[PDB]
Amino acid sequence: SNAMAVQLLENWLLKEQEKIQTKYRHLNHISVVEPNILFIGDSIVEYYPLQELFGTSKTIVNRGIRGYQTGLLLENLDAHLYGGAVDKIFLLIGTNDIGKDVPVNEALNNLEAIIQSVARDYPLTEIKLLSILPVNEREEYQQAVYIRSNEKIQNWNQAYQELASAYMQVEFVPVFDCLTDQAGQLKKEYTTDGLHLSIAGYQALSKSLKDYLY
Amino acid sequence: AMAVQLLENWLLKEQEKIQTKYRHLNHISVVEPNILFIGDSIVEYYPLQELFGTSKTIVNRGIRGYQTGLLLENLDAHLYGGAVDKIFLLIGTNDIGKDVPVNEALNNLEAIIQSVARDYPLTEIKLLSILPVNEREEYQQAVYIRSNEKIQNWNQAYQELASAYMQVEFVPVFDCLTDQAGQLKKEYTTDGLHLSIAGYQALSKSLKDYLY
Amino acid sequence: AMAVQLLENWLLKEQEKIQTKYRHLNHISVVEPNILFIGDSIVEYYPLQELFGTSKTIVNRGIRGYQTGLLLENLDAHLYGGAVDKIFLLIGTNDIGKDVPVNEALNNLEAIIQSVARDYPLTEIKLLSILPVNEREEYQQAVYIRSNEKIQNWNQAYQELASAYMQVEFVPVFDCLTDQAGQLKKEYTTDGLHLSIAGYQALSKSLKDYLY
Amino acid sequence: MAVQLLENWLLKEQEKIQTKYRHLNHISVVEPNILFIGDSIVEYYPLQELFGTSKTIVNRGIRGYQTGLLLENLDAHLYGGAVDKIFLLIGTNDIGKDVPVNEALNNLEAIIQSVARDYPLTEIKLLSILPVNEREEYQQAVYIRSNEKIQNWNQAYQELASAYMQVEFVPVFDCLTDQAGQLKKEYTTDGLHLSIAGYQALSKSLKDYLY
Ligand SMILES: [Mg+2]
Ligand SMILES: [Mg+2]
Ligand SMILES: [Mg+2]
Ligand SMILES: [Mg+2]
Ligand SMILES: [Mg+2]
Ligand SMILES: [Mg+2]
Ligand SMILES: [Mg+2]
Repeated sequence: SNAMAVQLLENWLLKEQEKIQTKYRHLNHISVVEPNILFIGDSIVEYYPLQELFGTSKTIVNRGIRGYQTGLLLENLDAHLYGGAVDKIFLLIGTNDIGKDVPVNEALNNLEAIIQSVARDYPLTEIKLLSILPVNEREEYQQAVYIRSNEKIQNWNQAYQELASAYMQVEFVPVFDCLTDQAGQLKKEYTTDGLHLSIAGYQALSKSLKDYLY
Repeated sequence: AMAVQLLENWLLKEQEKIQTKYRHLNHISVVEPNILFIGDSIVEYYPLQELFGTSKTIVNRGIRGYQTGLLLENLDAHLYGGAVDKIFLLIGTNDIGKDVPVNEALNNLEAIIQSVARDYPLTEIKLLSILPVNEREEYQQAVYIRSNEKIQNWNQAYQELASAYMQVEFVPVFDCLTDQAGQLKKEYTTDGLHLSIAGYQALSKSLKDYLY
Repeated sequence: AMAVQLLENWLLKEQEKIQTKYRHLNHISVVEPNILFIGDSIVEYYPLQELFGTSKTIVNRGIRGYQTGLLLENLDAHLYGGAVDKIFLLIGTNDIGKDVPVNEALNNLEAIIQSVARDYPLTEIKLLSILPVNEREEYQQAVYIRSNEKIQNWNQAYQELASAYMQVEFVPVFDCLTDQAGQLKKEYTTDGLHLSIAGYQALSKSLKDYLY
Repeated sequence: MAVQLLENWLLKEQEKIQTKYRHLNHISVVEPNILFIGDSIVEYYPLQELFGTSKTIVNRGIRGYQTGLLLENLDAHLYGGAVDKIFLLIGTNDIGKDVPVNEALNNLEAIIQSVARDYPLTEIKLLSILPVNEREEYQQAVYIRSNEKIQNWNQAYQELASAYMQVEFVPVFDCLTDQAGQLKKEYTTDGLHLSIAGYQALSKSLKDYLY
């Protein structure tokens, strides 16, 4: 690598995120569907084949953005919310806070502020706060997994669970264990690069989430 | 006796026609019901779109004159959709009006609940309290043998049934609709039994939070 | 004669009740109609939501047994909204059924069109052809004195009236509902006059280019 | 060479999407009524939020795609037992890479023939390639594409469509141009890709072909 190229790639990620935020802000106004469920979060959400794995009878709208962290979501929360009859918001975020060494208390405070902001504007809407998903710690996946570890992820998940217990409208959704193998790693078949999910991974995640859609 | 029997025949014919309509519509409908409203004439004549709006797709499967037995026997006509979040059920005032024994009506309702629990396992049933009537003499032609004392007793039984089933929530709306004398408000009714638009506005306001 | 008068009285009472319902709903509806459907029982009973969907807000202002004169007299009950794009009007089969003189019905329709042109100047009116009936003897109870010959003559008059008014388009749907004998298809009808769900599917398909 | 490795980036991202689609084709829980196939403009198209879900429309677009890549990997883009229509938007990257028009048309003809045998009751809607905006400010995305080229390719697409009863040419180019014949500024992000206003205008133009 090359530090000039480092900056410009960081710049590439920022401009892609800004482009997607702009896209969502305009769709929020002109969309022809009413979201029953909004899926909000990071790359795992953006790339989730929601239609093809959950079907179309329940309208689930994607408001995920690659590389997102809790602070970015809080700052731009308006891009991720619309509709007159939102039953539930599914929130999957934090793996990138871990990958950037964001203090857990800062991430939590960010999540708490998101919950409170949603309560004001969407008072009858439930939030399903997903466990951060496991990673695969095999050497071959070190490039995507980076400083994430399943011990850190499990510690954050304990904190998310405690945060959920403080709000009647928030339910913690334990999906971590559904995606692990017997060594407590994200299953090889469920991953492309140790962090992101394969289609088998998304299928397994969807099976674990289905009941929470109702 | 003879003309009254022919009127009962009329009603049955109309109900059968509506059941056919519904079976056919369920098959080719261009919408996915988020919520199904099922019940008797108070449901059939409910102006759902104009009082709740269309953010949620709320589909009407009500039938005038319906009773719990008729609904059970024809339950297939009243259910469709791939992701029904909620079924709102308002029925029983015609069971009372026809002197159907409460235990029969409650067994019919339990069977409905168990059927939906099996076939629509993640769907919630919102079991409404039967609505109050107005017992004043001027409304006797519609109200007939119904009384608010009977209705409240049946509502207690509905509440108890709902308590036995995870997917069922009893929705107490009776009290929203009464005047200080415990009668369906005169302004809320057309004939002492059916609702005026003001009655439907009051009912809608009471149901709004149960939609989520 | 006593009972025939009572049946007339029954219908009159129900129509008045629906007019009151609509006047009240017009006042407090939570939706802005993009399209109003106005007319007789074929409109009242039209499953608009489940056949057209809800991408546009389509509001039902039909009344069973309606005739052009009753609609004109009560036109206020059928119209509301701050930006109505289209009004679909299906009416006249009960004028024919009651032997209303054609010139009277056409004068009534012209008055309705002129009223809407004044009060809803940016709204398009879609004036549907009266639908065919089935003339087979099994359907004589509903069909009565209606005939496809009379209906087609009235439709020619409707087309002429529409041609005179800028914001009125005649919508020829009659031929979309007939079999090879020129009758309303048996599968399209419940009683020879009213539509089955298949008949409403065919009518909805033929209206789609005028709606969207 | 950084450009060699950017070419390599794109190829690897395309292969990853092909893998994803091939697996989805097997385990999808929906029966697509309409498949949208093509390049970046398709991948990034907000189909659900702009067309709604009265019909099940499935996205099988891939960024940077060209007619040859599509033909070689056509299996990744097709599935379902009841597909009413396929919408195909592709060619702007063939123009951008200076692929001979004859080569691109033979690839498209090969694609149409393959779909014909496997999906005989399915209509193919072959879209006109969309206009670009030729202003200098957009040159990083637009590159060697010109509206003159695009219109010439669209004439050829129209002729190819005329040779198959199952294929209808869908002329949307003119719906997206300004008075100078450029892609309208408010319809574009970078002179080539569409803004949401652009996708809404495209959707409005396509509605009569979808429903
Ligand atoms: Mg909680
Ligand atoms: Mg649960
Ligand atoms: Mg319960
Ligand atoms: Mg009072
Ligand atoms: Mg709920
Ligand atoms: Mg006159
Ligand atoms: Mg052709």
